[PDB]
Amino acid sequence: MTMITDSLAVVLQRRDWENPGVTQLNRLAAHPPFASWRNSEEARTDRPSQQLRSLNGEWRFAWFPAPEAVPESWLECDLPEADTVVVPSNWQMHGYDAPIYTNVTYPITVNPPFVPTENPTGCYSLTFNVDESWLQEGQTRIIFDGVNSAFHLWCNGRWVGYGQDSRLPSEFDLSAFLRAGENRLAVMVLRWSDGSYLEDQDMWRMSGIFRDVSLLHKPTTQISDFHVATRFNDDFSRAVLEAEVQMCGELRDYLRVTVSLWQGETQVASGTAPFGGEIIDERGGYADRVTLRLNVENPKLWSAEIPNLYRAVVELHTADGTLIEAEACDVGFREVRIENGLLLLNGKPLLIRGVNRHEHHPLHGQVMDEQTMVQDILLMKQNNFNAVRCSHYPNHPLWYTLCDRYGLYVVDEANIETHGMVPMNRLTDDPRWLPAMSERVTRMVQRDRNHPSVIIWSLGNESGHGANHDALYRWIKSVDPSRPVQYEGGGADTTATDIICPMYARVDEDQPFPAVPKWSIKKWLSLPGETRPLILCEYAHAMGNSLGGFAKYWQAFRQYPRLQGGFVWDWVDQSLIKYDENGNPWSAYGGDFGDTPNDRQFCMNGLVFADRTPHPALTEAKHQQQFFQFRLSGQTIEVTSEYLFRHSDNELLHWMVALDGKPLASGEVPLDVAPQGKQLIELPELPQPESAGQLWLTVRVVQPNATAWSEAGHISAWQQWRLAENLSVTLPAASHAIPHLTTSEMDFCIELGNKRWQFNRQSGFLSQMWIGDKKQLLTPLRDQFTRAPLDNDIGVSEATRIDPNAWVERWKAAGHYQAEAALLQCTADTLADAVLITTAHAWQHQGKTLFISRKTYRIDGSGQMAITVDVEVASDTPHPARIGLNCQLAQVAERVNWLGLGPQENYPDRLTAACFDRWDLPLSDMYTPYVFPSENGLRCGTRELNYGPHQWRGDFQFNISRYSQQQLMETSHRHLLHAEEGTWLNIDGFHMGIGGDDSWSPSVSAEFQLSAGRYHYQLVWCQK
Amino acid sequence: MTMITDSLAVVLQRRDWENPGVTQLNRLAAHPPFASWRNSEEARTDRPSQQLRSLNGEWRFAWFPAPEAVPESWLECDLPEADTVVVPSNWQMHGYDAPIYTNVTYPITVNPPFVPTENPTGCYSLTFNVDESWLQEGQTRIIFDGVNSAFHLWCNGRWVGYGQDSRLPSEFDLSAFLRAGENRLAVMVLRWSDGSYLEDQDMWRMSGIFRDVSLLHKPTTQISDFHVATRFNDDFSRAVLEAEVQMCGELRDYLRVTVSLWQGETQVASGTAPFGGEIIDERGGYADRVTLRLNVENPKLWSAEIPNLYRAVVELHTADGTLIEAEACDVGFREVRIENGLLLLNGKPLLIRGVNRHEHHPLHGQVMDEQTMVQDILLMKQNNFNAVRCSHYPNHPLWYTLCDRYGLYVVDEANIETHGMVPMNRLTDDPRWLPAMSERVTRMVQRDRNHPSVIIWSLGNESGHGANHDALYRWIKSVDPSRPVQYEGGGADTTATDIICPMYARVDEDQPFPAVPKWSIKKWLSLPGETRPLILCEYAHAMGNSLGGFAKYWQAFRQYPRLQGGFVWDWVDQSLIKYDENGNPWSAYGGDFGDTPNDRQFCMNGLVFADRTPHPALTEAKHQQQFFQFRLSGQTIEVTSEYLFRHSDNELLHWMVALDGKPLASGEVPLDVAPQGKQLIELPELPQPESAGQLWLTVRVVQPNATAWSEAGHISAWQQWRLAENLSVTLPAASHAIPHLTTSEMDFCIELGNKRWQFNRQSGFLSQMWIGDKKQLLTPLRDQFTRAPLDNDIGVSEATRIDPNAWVERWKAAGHYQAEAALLQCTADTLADAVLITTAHAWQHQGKTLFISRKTYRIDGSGQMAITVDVEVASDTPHPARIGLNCQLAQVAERVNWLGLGPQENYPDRLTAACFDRWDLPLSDMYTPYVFPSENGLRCGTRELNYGPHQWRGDFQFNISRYSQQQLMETSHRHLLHAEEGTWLNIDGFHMGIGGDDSWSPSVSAEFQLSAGRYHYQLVWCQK
Repeated sequence: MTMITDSLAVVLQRRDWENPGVTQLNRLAAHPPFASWRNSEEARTDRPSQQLRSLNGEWRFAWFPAPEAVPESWLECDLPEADTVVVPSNWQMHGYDAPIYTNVTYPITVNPPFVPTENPTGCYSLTFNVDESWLQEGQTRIIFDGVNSAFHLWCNGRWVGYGQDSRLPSEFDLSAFLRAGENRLAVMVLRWSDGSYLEDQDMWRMSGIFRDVSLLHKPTTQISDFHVATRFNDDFSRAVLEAEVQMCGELRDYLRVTVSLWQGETQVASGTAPFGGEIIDERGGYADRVTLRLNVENPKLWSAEIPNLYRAVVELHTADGTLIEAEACDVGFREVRIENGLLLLNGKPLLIRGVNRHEHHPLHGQVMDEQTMVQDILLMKQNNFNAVRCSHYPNHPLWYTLCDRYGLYVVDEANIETHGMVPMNRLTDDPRWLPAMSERVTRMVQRDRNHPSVIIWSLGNESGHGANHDALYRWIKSVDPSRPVQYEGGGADTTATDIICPMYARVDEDQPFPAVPKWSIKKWLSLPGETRPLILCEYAHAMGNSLGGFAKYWQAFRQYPRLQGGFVWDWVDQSLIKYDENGNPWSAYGGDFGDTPNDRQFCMNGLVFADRTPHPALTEAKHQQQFFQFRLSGQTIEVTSEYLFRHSDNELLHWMVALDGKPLASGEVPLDVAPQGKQLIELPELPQPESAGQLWLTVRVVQPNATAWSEAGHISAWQQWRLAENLSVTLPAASHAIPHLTTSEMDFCIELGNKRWQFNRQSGFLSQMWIGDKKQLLTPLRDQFTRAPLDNDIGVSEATRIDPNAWVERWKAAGHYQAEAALLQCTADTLADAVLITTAHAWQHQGKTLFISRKTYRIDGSGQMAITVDVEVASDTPHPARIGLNCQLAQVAERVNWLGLGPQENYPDRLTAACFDRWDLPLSDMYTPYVFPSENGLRCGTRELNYGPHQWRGDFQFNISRYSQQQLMETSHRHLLHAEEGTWLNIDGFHMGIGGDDSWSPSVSAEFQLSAGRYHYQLVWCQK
Repeated sequence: MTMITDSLAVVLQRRDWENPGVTQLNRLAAHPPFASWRNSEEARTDRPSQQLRSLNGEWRFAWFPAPEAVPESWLECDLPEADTVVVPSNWQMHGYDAPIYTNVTYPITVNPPFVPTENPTGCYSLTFNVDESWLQEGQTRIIFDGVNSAFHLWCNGRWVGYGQDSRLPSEFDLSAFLRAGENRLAVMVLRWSDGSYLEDQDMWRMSGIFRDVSLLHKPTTQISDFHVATRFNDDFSRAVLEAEVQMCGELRDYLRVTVSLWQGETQVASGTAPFGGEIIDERGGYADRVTLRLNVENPKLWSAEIPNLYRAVVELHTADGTLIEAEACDVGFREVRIENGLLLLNGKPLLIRGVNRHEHHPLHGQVMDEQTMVQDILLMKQNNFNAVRCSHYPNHPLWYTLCDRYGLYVVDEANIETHGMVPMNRLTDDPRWLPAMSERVTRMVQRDRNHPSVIIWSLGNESGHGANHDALYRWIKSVDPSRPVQYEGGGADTTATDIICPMYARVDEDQPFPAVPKWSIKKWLSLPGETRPLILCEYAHAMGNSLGGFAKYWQAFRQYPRLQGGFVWDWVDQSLIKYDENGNPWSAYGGDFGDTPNDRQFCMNGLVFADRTPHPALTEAKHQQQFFQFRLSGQTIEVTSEYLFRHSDNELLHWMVALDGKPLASGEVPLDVAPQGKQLIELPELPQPESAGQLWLTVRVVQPNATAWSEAGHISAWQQWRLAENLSVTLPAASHAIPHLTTSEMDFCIELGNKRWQFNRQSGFLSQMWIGDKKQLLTPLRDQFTRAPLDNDIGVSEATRIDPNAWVERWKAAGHYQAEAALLQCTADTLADAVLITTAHAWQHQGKTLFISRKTYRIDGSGQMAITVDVEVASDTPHPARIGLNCQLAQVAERVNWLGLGPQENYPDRLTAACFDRWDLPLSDMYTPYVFPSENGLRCGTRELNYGPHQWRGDFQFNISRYSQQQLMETSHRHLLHAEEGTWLNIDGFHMGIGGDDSWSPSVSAEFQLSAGRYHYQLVWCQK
C-alpha cells in the first residue's frame, strides 16, 4: 500500500483522467436503486431504510488550480483553509471558479484524450462516525449519485478507487476501509477529464459533487440485481410478471426468494422459489439466479393518462422464513411496441406531447431537489405535456420515480455528446473509445431498466454516426428488448435507431444539407424504404420570443399517422443568478461570468423562466397540445377526445356566446367521451346578435374535481369561433362644429372645442395634441418599420462574425434602422365638416427609396381623428419587420383595456391560443420580461384600445410599453432597462411573424412575411 | 516518475492483471502490418525495410513463482542468475514450468477476475544498441507480436506500459525512453491474468514471449492506417479499389498520397490526392484522411483456385514528390457475399473443404516459424483442402500472407473462449467484460482487415451466447460490411451469426440437448425460418483412428445447396516431445508433464502427426474432398468438375482395367473441363475378362505439370468401379492323398505329406501346425470378439468417472473382454477325401452365453484347410466389436502381400479412399503408430493374404502386427509397446465401424454395428 506522502504522488502520477481506457477503478456494478430493508413491510410501504444513510450536508472544501497543487497533508487531515460547503453543490456556484457556457465548442483545447494542465481541482472532505454494527458484519458501500467529472476517493488515508461519468451513480465498497467511530473521506474532483470529451452538452459546464452521497449497508448474502419484465396476452387482460433476481455471496441450499406484487394494500400476486435457474447452455444455468413468474388477471395498465402502479417486493429469506433482506420496486404494466410503423403503448398509437428538460436551477446550478422536480412535473401536466426527454443524460433517480407516479413518458438518454468534434463522429467511430461509450450506455440501462415511465432508450445526442453507435444500439436491443432505441445523430434515420428522430426538421420545408440533409417531416416519412415512426427529437426552438408556426407541427402531427409528436426544445431557461452592487439578483447568460468563448443567450430556450414562471409561448403549447378537438357545425359542437385510455370522467364543457366582448349566453354540458371517441353537443338556439358586431362562441373544457396534479376548476382545453356578424351600417352622428384650421409656416393647428392638433409642417408628422391644455405627446406620431430584433431575427449572427442570412443582418444591410423620412407632400384642406391633412414621406437610405408612406388625417366635428395609411415597399428590399405607427404618450396610466386577442402576448404566427375578448391588464403585464430585451408584448386582432384618456379603434396589433424599440434593441440585459418617461405605443397595421423552427436559420414562413408590396390600414384615434 | 525500488512496488501494487477493466496501458492503436519504407520501389517489391529491426534472438530470462518475488535490482541490471533463452519461445518448453493440457476446465481456480496468488512470472531482458538517427527524429516503437498472457514493459528502468491478450500484437512508443547506444528492455510476463478467463481454448496452456519482437521507425508525419475495399460491377468485369488512408502528425498543405496498383511489374492503376475527405456530417469531414478510387478493368479475381494478387503501394509524399514514407499491401479482388441463402465468392457458391488448425509445434510449443507454416499449407492443398479455420485465435501475421499467396480461405477468429464458465455465457452476457471482449474483437479486425484470404470473421468459440456477442457482431458488420460474421456459441444459429455454424452436428441424427439442441444438419436447414447457409464450424472428430462415416458428410454437402462444407477437427496432433532415460524422444499428451487435472489424449485430434507425417485417415479426406466427380455408365465416364473458377488446364485422366490385380488395359485422356462442367470420356472396348475374377476400372486425375504447391505428377482425384465378373465354376483338382487322421484323447492329429495339424481336443481349437517340422503357431487359432478400444470407443469415460454409454463401457460391462470359451461340441470325421473337424464353443460370462461359435475345418487332399465359422450373438448383448479369428504365428516375415482394399489402413466406415488392388508392404507399414495405442491397421475387402509361407483366401478384413490386442489395450503410450515374438494375425469376418462424429458420444451408425445376430464366414488357409 502507498503512503499518503506518495499516495498523491503515485495516484496522480498515473493520471487516470487522461486515459480514456480507464474509466473506473474498483467501482461496483450498476444496478437498480437499492435500499436494503430488513423488514419487507417497510419495503412494501416505502419507508426510509435504516441501512441507507445520507452523507449530505456540511463538507470541507478546498479549491486548487491543478491536481498537483494539492498537499499530501490533505489526505491525513483537513486543510486549515478548507471552507465548509454544502454537498451537493457545484463549486462554481460558490465563486471558486467560473461556470462556462459554450454550446458546441469544447470549453477546453481539443486534443483527446488530453486535458489542460491547469485543471481546477476540488478537494472535498467529510468526517463521520460509523456504527460498529455496520462494521461487525455485512458490506458497507458508498454511493455517489453524481460527481462532475472525475474523481479519486480515499478513505482514512487509503486510496479506495477512481470514478468517472458525471451523470451516473458510482459505488465503492468501503467495508475494508472503515473503522469504528471517526472516519474520514477525501474526494478529489477534477473539472476536466478525458470523459469530458464525451460530455459536450449545450449547458453550463460546472463541476463538483452535485448529486447525493450516501452509505448503504447490505448483508453478506445479498440481492445484487433484480429485473422486472411484463408480458401480455393479446388484449392485455392477462399479464405475466417475470422477475429475475440475482444474488451474490454465500449461495446456500436454504435460500429462498419471494416476490410479492401489491395493489395498494392487496397482495395481488406472489411467487417463491429457490435459487437455481434453468439450463441456459451446455454447462448448465445460473445457480445464483432465479426467475419467478406471476400471473396477473386484468392488470391495471400503466399509462401517462392513468399511472397505475403496483408494488413489487423482493424478499431474500431463508427456507425457515427468516428475512435476510428486502428490496422493492414500483411496477407499471405497460407494453411499448413499434408495429407496422407506429409506436404503440398498450396497443394504442402514441402522440408525444413532449418537452426536453435540463436539470437546471438558477441558484443551485445543477443540483436538483425534489421540490422543484415536483413543481416542474405539475407545470408540464397542466400544460398538456405527456412526455419528457432527459436532455441529454441520465437524470436524478428521483425524477423517474416521480414520472412513474404522476404519469409522464420518459426518454432516457445516455450521457454521450461529442458535438464539438470534427467531424462529429471522430470519437464515436473510433474503436478505442468504445469502452468509454459502452460503459456510459450500459450503466444507464442497468440503472433505469425497471422504470415504467421510461419508454425509449436514447443513445445520446449529436455525436455523429459511428460504429460504436451501431454496436451499442444492438447491445440495448439484445438486453432490453422491451423498449425501443432512438438516436438522431447521423441524420435521424441511420441503422442505429428504431425511430426516425430529427432535430428542427421543418414541416413543409426541406433543408438539403451536404451529407446529412434535413428533409421536411412530411417528405421524410415517405422516402423510399422508410417504415419507421417519426418523432421529433427536438423541434420548435423556444428561444425567448418564439414558437412561431408551432401550430403547423400540430396540424401535421394530427393529420399523419406516422408523425407521432416530438419534444419541444426546451423546458426551462438555463440562466444563472448574479448580483449587482446593491445586492439585487439578475439573470445571467453566457459570458456573464467572464467565461470566454461562450454562446451568449443560447443558454435560454425555455418555455418557462428559470424561476418557473411561464413565458407567454407556453400557452400556445398548451392550446396546441390539448386533448380535445372541437369542430363547430351550425349549433353542433363535435368534441373529439384524444385520450387513448381514459374516458372523460372529470370534465365538463362550459360555453359562452358574446357580442364584441358582451356576454349574451352561456351554458355547461357534462362532457362524456370515450377514449378516441366523439360527443355531439348541440347548443340552445343562440342569441340573435342584438346590434352591430361579431358574435363569438367560446368553449372550455373544465375539470370540476382536483386531481393529483391540478386544482379544481383547471381548464384543460378551449376553442373559439366566429358566429354571425352584423355590419354597422349606422351613420356617424352629425356634429354642429367644424374643427378650425389655422395655418402657419411651422404647423397646421387644428382646434375643436378643447382639443388641439398640431402638425409639424416641416416634418409632416402630427407633433402634438392638447386636451384642454395638457400636451399628449412626447414624441411625434411617426411611421415605424423596424422591430427590436428577436432572437430569431438575430440567430447566430455576431458583431465579430456576421451571418448575412439573418433577418437582422438583412435589415441592417438594407438600412432599415437608418432610413430617413423625406417629406414629399404636405397639404391641409377644409372639408364641409372636417379638416383633411395629407402627407407623403419617402423613407430613404443611401439614395434608395425603401418605403413610401402616404397618410391622411381626417379631423371630424366629433373630435375623432381618422388616420389612413398607405405604404409602398420596394420589392427588392428585405421585407420590413412591421408596418405601423408609433409615438410616445405623455400620459402614464395604470390599466390597459382592450378588445382583441388576448390576454397574453400573441403574434401573427402564434395566435391560436389567444382568445378574442375584452381584456384588462395593469400596464406592467403588457411587458414581457424576456431576459434578453427584444420586441415583446404585441397583441393582435385588436379592434379597440383604451389607455388613459385615449381610444384607438380599427383593426390592428399593438404594443404598449415603457421602453422604446431603440432602448430594447440596445440593451443587453433585462435588468439594465430603464422605464422611459411617458408611454411608448406602437400600432401595427401589419407585423411579420416571429418564426421559431430554429434560431439559427431564417424560419419565418412566407405567408407571415410582409411581402405584399402595397399595404393599407386605417385607425381612428379619438379621446374616448 | 516512480523509482526502480518503488517501481516494482507501485506497478505490481496496482495489479492490473486482476482487473478486467484495464486491458492495456499506453498501448498504441491496432493497424495493418507496417514496414515503413523510405523507398516505394522497395515497398513495391517487398524488400526487408531498414526501418524494421527484429529483436529476436538471445534474451536473458529468470523464472519466478509470483510477481512479488521479483527483485527490484532486475529493473536496473540483469540478474546474475538469468539464463540465456531464445525469443520467441514458451518457457515451459525449457523446463521452467509445466505446460498444462486441460480441455474445458480452467487451469486455475475460477473466480473472475482473480487469479492464483502464485503466478509463474517470466522476467525477460534485452540489451541492445539503438542507432542515433532513429533517435534524432521520428518515432520508434516496439512491437510484441504475441506475449502470453499479460506483461509489463520497462525501458531503461522506466515503466513504459502494460499489455494483454496473447494473440494480438502490442505496440509501445519508445521514443521517449530510448537513449543513444546501449538500451535495456525489461519485460515481466505473467502466466495468469484476468484475460485468461477469456482464453480457455482446448490446447496446451503455455506462456512467455512466443511471437516475434521488433522495433519500427516511422517518420513524424506518418501513415497511421490504410484500408482497401473493392467494389465490382455486375459481372466482375470492372472493379473500384477504394483506398482509405489515414495519417497522423503535422498535417500540411503539401502532403499528398499516391496509391499505386501493380500487377507484377505493370502499374495497373494509380491515384493521387491531398488530405481532406468529403463532408461526413454537420461539422465537416476528416482533414487527416483521404480516399482514393482506382478503376480496374477486368480485375484478375482472387480465389483459392487461382490466387491472383495485386500489389498496392501507398506513398505518403510531399507535393514536390519527396517520399515521406511508403507502405504496401497485397490486394485480392474478390467479393464475399451471402445471397438468398448461400455464401458466394465472386458470384459462385462456395463449398468449404476446410480444416481447423492450431498453431502448434512439438518442439517449440506454440512458436510457429515460416518453414512449417509453408509445410502445412502445402499438405493442405495437396489433400484437397481449400480453407482453414484459425482455431481459435488470430494467427501469426505471416500465415495470412501465405494463404493469400497460396490460395486458402481463412476464417479469422477473435481470441475469445470462455468455455469452462458456468453457464458458458457468464462472462459474455456480463456488461463489465464487454470492454475486454470488444478489444479482442476490434483489434483483430483492424489488424487483418486487408487480407484477401480472410473470408469470414468469427466472434470466437464456445462462449455461450450473451449480449456482448450481439453487440460485437453488429460492430463488425458496421465496420467491415464486406465479410460475413460467424459465431457458433449459443447453438449455432443465434442472431449473432450470418451462418448457421455448428459443431459436430450429425448428418441424419438429431441430438436434442436441453436448451441447445443439436439437430441433424439436414433438419437444421429446414427449420421454420432458417434462411442462412450452414457450414460446420467443427465436424468429423479426428481423434486418432477416426473419421468413420466421413463420406456421409460429403454426400450431404454435395447434395444440398445450403450445406456448404465445413471444417474438419483438426489438422495436427497437439503432442509434445518428452525424453526417456536414453535420450529418445516420445510424444506426450495431457498429464505427462505432471499437469493435473488434464484431459489426456484429447490434445491429439489431427489428420497429421505433430511431425507432419499423415494419419491414414487423411487420405479419406483427400478422396472425399476431391474436385472431380466420376460417374460410370457402360463405356462412358462422366467427369464433373467442381472447380468454380478455374478450367482444368493441367490435368489428364489416367485409367486402368485390371483383373484381380492383373493389368489388362490402360489409357490416358487429356482432361478438359470447364468450371462446374462435364466431360464424357468413352473408353476403348475394354478387355474381355480372360478367366474367373472381377474386373476393376480405376481412374486417376493426374497433374502433368508441377504447381506452386505440388510436384509434377500429383494425383488429385481418383475413383474405382467394378466391371464384369466371372464366377469360378472350376472344380478343385482331385488329389491322390487323404490326410490321415490320428485321434488321441488330447488331440486330433492330421497328417498330409509334410503337414501336420493338431487340434487340441480339450480346448477345441487348432493348437499347432507343422510344416516339415517347424511349428507354425505360438498361440492357438481362436475366436476373437473384442477390439483394443479406439478413442471413439472410450470417449470421455474414465477409470475414476465412468460414462456407461461409451462402447468400451458397454463391452466391459457385458464381459466381452472376460468371456470364456466353453467347449460344447468336438468331433472329427473322415470324409471320402478329407478330414472334417467340427467344434462348437459357448462364450460365456457370469452364467450368460454371449456368443456361440460353430466351426468346421475341412482338410482336403491338396493340403488346404477350409474353415467355416458360424456365430450367434445374444441380441441383448452390446454388439461385438468384431467377429473373427486370431492367432500368433511363429513366423516373422518381411513383406505382407495381399489382394484387397489398400494400401493404407481402412475400416468398414472409412473405405472409400481405398483402392482394390494387389498391394505389398513391409510388415512395419501394416502398423499405424497412433500415439495412444489402440486397434489399428485393419485392411478390408481382402480376397487373398500372403505372409511368409501362408496364404489365406476368402473375403475378409485382416490385421497383421507385432502387438497383441491385449498389449495394445493395456499400453498407454506408443513408445511403451514391445514387439512380441512372432506375428499376431487377426482375420475378421465382420468388423464394427469406427465412428467419428465426435469422440464423446457413441457415433457408430446402425449399419456399421454388428447387429445381425447370426454371422457366417469362410476362410481358406493353405500354405501357399
